[PDB]
Amino acid sequence: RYNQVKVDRPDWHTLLQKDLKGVLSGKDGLYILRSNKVWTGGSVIITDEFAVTTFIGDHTGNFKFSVKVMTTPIEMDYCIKVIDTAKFFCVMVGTPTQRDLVKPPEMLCGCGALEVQDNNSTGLISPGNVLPSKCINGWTGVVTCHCPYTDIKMKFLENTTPQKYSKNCPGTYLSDQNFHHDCKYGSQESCIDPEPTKLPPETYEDIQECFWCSYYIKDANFTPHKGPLGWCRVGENEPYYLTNRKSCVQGGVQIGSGEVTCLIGTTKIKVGNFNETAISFMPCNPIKEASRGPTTCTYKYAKTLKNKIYDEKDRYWGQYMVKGEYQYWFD
Amino acid sequence: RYNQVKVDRPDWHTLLQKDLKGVLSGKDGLYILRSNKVWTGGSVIITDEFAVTTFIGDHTGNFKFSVKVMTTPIEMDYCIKVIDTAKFFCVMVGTPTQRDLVKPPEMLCGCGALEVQDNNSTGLISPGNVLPSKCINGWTGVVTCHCPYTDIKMKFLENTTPQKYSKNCPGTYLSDQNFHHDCKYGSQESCIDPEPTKLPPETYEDIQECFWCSYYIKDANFTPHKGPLGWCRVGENEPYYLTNRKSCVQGGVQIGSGEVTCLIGTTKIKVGNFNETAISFMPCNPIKEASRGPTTCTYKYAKTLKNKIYDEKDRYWGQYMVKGEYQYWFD
Ligand SMILES: *[C@@H]1O[C@H](CO)[C@@H](O[C@@H]2O[C@H](CO)[C@@H](O[C@@H]3O[C@H](CO[C@H]4O[C@H](CO)[C@@H](O)[C@H](O)[C@@H]4O)[C@@H](O)[C@H](O)[C@@H]3O)[C@H](O)[C@H]2NC(C)=O)[C@H](O)[C@H]1NC(C)=O
Ligand SMILES: *[C@@H]1O[C@H](CO)[C@@H](O[C@@H]2O[C@H](CO)[C@@H](O[C@@H]3O[C@H](CO[C@H]4O[C@H](CO)[C@@H](O)[C@H](O)[C@@H]4O)[C@@H](O)[C@H](O)[C@@H]3O)[C@H](O)[C@H]2NC(C)=O)[C@H](O)[C@H]1NC(C)=O
Ligand SMILES: *[C@@H]1O[C@H](CO)[C@@H](O[C@@H]2O[C@H](CO)[C@@H](O)[C@H](O)[C@H]2NC(C)=O)[C@H](O)[C@H]1NC(C)=O
Ligand SMILES: *[C@@H]1O[C@H](CO)[C@@H](O[C@@H]2O[C@H](CO)[C@@H](O)[C@H](O)[C@H]2NC(C)=O)[C@H](O)[C@H]1NC(C)=O
Repeated sequence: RYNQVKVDRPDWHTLLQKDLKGVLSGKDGLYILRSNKVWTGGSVIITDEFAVTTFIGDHTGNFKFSVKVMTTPIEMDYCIKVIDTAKFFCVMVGTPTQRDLVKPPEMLCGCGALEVQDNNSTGLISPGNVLPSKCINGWTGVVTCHCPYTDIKMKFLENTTPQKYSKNCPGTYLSDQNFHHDCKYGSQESCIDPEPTKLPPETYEDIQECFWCSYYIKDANFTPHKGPLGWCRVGENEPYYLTNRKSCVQGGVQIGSGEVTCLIGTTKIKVGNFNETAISFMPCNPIKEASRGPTTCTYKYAKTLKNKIYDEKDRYWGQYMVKGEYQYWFD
Repeated sequence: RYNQVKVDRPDWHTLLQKDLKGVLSGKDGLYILRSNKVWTGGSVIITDEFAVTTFIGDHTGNFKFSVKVMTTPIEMDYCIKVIDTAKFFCVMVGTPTQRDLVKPPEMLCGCGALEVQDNNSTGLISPGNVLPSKCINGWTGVVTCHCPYTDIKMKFLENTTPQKYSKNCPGTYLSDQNFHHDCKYGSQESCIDPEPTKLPPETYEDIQECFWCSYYIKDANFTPHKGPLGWCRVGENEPYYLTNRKSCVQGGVQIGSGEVTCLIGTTKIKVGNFNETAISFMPCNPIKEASRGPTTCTYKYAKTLKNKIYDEKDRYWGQYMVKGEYQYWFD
């Protein structure tokens, strides 16, 4: 139990008049620490690099405590010895040199700062006082504590084999839109080198909904474009996967936040002039407008951007019928 | 007078019973010719290489004649001598060695054929028996007669200096359309190397009527083409001069004998499809057609050839409005 000396608990009275210092009894033995006691009323606070213990003794000579932990110890319990008498009790339990753990427990090191030895140059464990409970999918090496004033080196976590996967800790990352990414040395809590997960080939017919250019495609119909594109969700209530990388600027036209409402399949979209003098084809299908009032000339028309022409040529004239900011198609 | 022996005329009776032969008395003297007489009734025909004389003597011993000329003689008269008596009369006068003459008189050479010596390789005087009265603008050299049986060489025409121009004989040629051409060694009768006469520069505004592609331009308006073109007449009742050489095939379109009537300025023309799949612009202005019956859509239209488009773009659509074999322009 990482203890060596028999534990004797003084009374509340002996605790007060006597001097107390924090100690570290292991297999090697007791290590003295520079402790300063504080007692005015019914409160006794011993402050140490390792921890801060508050002694509240209002009982019939009995004493109780609580501990604020500055640094977790390894393979040695943090006890309190009475100076000049054998009364030695043990307050803090301590923890082993935990090794080979994915999602390690948060181990504090206050006395000084941690030194990391990342094999494979993982650059995963951030430096400083604390070792967070960051999920560690793949990592190898040793993390050690240190303190300049007293050279105490404590091994918190050594990984020999890389345990890549944990049940509650994938090697994947999910964005806020459930966008599936793959982490080379990271998890959901902290992910190194995320690379989107590509959708499996030949399962495009299976996919239901896609997302692209700030617009959520409904039912994956995009008649003016090659199926599929963007981030696509297979089934429902599942994450999205990367399919086809297409720019949101087909020439000098931008999808979203635009002057001109049109259609990419069923989904209603807005389109705006990126380049004023860019001559390219509209990236969406047009909206029809019935102008047959009071047969006569019946045409259908759609609003269009400057120098931008929808793909449909007028049948009657075999030519792109445009005048002003409108395109027409006669019956 | 190219004669040497005193002229004595026999009676009609002496002429008949006696033998007669043709002679050539010059400065050198008399040359005998192989003559054969013919006498049945009142007709005496002496046949010679030089000439054929018919003697008709029904008078009181008087005799008269006429002469068919086979070969003109030079510097010696052709007389008839009576064989065995001194009676020698002279029938044909003869002609000198004419030289330096533009439009020389027609000189016959029957006995043989002419040999030409064209200096400057004119190739103007055609070979053979006759020397026509071809107008000779520029020529130098000698033309001589010859006869194989009897070697008589007679100089008909020697040119020393080239007399290029005669009052009734220009060095120009006029076509049936009064198309002015210029002859290097020819006249209107016979023209060598004709080269059209170009119209003087800067007198294009002055010219009235032009001719091009089987169509006579009236008043030299050709609005779809650069003024002027073809053969143009300055003033009136004057010849035409060569201005601008333009093909009658602007792409795959032919002026004249065509399906489609149109206009090159004021003149009405016909146009036909040279190349079925040639894509070029019409070479004429279109004809308008009022289709405003029972406001409404009013358009004007002109018939056009396959893949041929008139220059006028429709104003309303800024595009070449074509459907079938018709082009339209809306008001
Ligand atoms: C949309 O894209 C356009 C094309 O990229 C942007 O403007 C054009 O940009 C190109 C190159 O980026 C320029 O090309 C240069 O042209 C000059 C000659 O320019 C001048 O002369 C021409 C002919 O008269 C005239 O059209 C121009 O307006 C200039 O007056 C060359 O010397 C260079 O080497 C190079 O080839 C274009 O000139 C430029 N202008 C035009 C009208 O295309 C445009 O700015 C973009 N729009 C936005 C909002 O960014
Ligand atoms: C009017 O002019 C036209 C163009 O001069 C005449 O027909 C065309 O003539 C050109 C050359 O004289 C040919 O060019 C050759 O093309 C072949 C390839 O030909 C084949 O493949 C193409 C593409 O599919 C297809 O369009 C053709 O019809 C052929 O099936 C090359 O291998 C040669 O090296 C050369 O480049 C054209 O192919 C030919 N045809 C067409 C449709 O343009 C036409 O005949 C003229 N009209 C009259 C009445 O004379
Ligand atoms: C990190 O890199 C090493 C290679 O540099 C990977 O494999 C190790 O290779 C060395 C040299 O042969 C062996 O001694 C180690 O035992 C190997 N590690 C094993 C087998 O786990 C190693 O797999 C890499 N780690 C990660 C997480 O990618
Ligand atoms: C024909 O060609 C000659 C040149 O080969 C032209 O000029 C003659 O030149 C020779 C050589 O100097 C002179 O001896 C002649 O007297 C020149 N002829 C003249 C002066 O008439 C000649 O002009 C040409 N003729 C034509 C009709 O073009």
